[PDB]
Amino acid sequence: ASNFTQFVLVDNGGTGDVTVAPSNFANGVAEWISSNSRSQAYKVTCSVRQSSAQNRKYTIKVEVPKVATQTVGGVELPVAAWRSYLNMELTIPIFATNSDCELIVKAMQGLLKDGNPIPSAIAANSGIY
Amino acid sequence: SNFTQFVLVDNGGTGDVTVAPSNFANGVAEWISSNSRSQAYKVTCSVRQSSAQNRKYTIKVEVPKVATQTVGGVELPVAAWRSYLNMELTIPIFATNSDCELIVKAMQGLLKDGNPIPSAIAANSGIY
Amino acid sequence: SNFTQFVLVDNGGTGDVTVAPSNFANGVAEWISSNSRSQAYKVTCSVRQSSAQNRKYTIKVEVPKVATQTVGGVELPVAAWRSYLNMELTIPIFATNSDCELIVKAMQGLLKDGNPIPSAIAANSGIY
Amino acid sequence: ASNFTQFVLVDNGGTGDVTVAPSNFANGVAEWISSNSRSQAYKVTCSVRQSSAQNRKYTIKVEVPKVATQTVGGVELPVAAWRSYLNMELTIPIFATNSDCELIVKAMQGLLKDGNPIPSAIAANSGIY
Amino acid sequence: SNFTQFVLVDNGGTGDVTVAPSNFANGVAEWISSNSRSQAYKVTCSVRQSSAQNRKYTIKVEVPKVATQTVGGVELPVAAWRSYLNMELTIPIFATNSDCELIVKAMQGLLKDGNPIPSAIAANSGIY
Amino acid sequence: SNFTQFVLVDNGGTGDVTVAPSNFANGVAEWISSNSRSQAYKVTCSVRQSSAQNRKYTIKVEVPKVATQTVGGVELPVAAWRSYLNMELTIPIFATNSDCELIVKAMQGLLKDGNPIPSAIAANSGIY
Repeated sequence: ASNFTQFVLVDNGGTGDVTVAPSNFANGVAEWISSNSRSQAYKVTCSVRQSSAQNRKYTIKVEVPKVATQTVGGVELPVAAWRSYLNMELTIPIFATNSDCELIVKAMQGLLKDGNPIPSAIAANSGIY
Repeated sequence: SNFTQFVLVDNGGTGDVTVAPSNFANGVAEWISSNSRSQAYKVTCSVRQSSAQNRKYTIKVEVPKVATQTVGGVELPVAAWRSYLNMELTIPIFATNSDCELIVKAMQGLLKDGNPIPSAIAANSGIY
Repeated sequence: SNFTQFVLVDNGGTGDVTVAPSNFANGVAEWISSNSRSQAYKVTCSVRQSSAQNRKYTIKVEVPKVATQTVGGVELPVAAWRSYLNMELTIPIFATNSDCELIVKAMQGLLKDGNPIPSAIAANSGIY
Repeated sequence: ASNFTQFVLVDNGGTGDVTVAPSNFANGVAEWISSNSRSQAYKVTCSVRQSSAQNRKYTIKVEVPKVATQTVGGVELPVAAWRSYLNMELTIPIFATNSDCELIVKAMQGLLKDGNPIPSAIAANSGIY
Repeated sequence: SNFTQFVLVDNGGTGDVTVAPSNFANGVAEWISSNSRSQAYKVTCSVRQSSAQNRKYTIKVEVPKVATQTVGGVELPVAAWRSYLNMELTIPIFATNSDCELIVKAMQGLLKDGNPIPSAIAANSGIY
Repeated sequence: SNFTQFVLVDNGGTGDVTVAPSNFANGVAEWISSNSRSQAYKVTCSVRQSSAQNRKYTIKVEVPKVATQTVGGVELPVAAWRSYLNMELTIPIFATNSDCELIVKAMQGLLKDGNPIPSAIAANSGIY
């Protein structure tokens, strides 16, 4: 019943889906990577800690690479042209029940739902106006 | 124009939480729900050129604690009743529109129901 | 594999308290119940080689105060609502499996119903 | 109606049971020992004190010896090859009623019940995974 | 999850040596066989980013010689001696899954029965 | 004689990588695959008396990535990068042939298909 399982990070409709699988749990940080070389792989990391006496903090990081082939010293190597970084920090009081956490999760899901302002602004290289 | 209201929490039509625009000072968009500022859902979004090669999106979400809450009452301490989400998205300036759509899809798939991270968050648990 | 859920408090089938796995960071197993983290039963267990000749088990149990409690509410101060058990078991490296079973039986018989220590704890009393 | 009585520490099913009996109450520490020499005897100690203004702390210690015969200077002596130590510290708020203490006791009993993860891990010289 | 129990020495069903996870402190996974710790097989594995382009694996295995020590009439389960294996594998970050599979295949074929190195080790001899 | 040709990478008849003896200078045996030396697999083995009671084996394997370099219009067969394996096995002089066979069996079972370490190496990942 472990939750350290693989999941589809980018859903392209069956074909072309990006899937990340568990790869590391050292130092209390769970890590997911895609089935590529580590210089061209998507990376997802999650960790939870007791920040204050009455607060718990989640730290989630996502790395989205742009794959490319670079010629270094006459030899072609698989590299990433650039990487997009997502940094998420969620602080939840210790008094929050399971229903409150479900509310937080639903709010996070609805924040980035297709058609909403913020995802549309991100996908259009524009701000909110 | 995209500064409109949207359903932040979807409950199947009944009980939906809708956040409407409430502030645009300094170019930062803000959405709040029909509640007091101590018990409301707040979403803020802004984008800026962080470095010479990167653009950074700053998204902040505030979620109230609903269980055993008093609507319109004074609930103290504040830190014991509010959940804070601070999301930062760094995109290099070379990314096209399709790359941004791919990043958006990755973010959506990260928090899709049934995936490890949302299940861990929703169960007051970590990764095991 | 032994990282599974188990009945922490047995009430004869009805009202049983079950703790399920919730964290495995740094190799430390953690169990919590279906409650908020301020009102839940928490069990953590870890084993390490403390010295050159001994292995040490560290077991920590947290029990909430149930009498006159508000389910899902903010109860302060924290120290007035939680009971903390910190158990440390030191086993020399020369102990076989049978020796470990004997130690487990000794620990079980120490807290068996009717024995002095559990009766003293359950009656808010000492040894008289 | 005193609770300073003897009890079976290790229940081997009638035959071979290890029984500890009261032996000392000096300096506020109740002590149980088995009917052996003090170099080969099981020892159980319990004490309660008012740690803070609103907290009470129980201190329970159990010693499990491994009996052996050692030849020192040509003479055989009853000693213990090694000793296993259990240290328990239980902090209970002063606002906890008898029902809350019964809940704590039941949780402690169910933590070490046969078949549960922690006792199985201890009895198998392994951790939790 | 790969932090599970596995057979270290395969003796054909009966007499197999099995190691179970025991500790994951400081990012170093550890496997220990059952029974007395003094006469137990130990396997440790850890992976780190050595350089900007390389990832290094560190694997250690200890094989004990089971014996009984008698000093002054006291019998203790100990190990007469231990054999220590230290493996260090460096893999560049440009290696794909196929490259890692090929490296694993090479490592397996290095110690396959009938090959020079395992035959030399099993015969208490070198290369001749 | 064990200083013979053997298959390093078994690809099922076709595509097998074979290494042949090339040098035995200073007590270090060396195996090199055919064709260009720049894109050749290298295996070296040497055994020495490290201490008064221990014998140490030193085994090194290099796996190249075959590539073609073009500088100024001149094409040369080179290796884009190489993976280096360093193994050091210490065996006490008290070990018999059975003990050495058991050590070899342990080494083979460490890298057997399906086991944690080879699966991690072949998947470009660590222990999770």
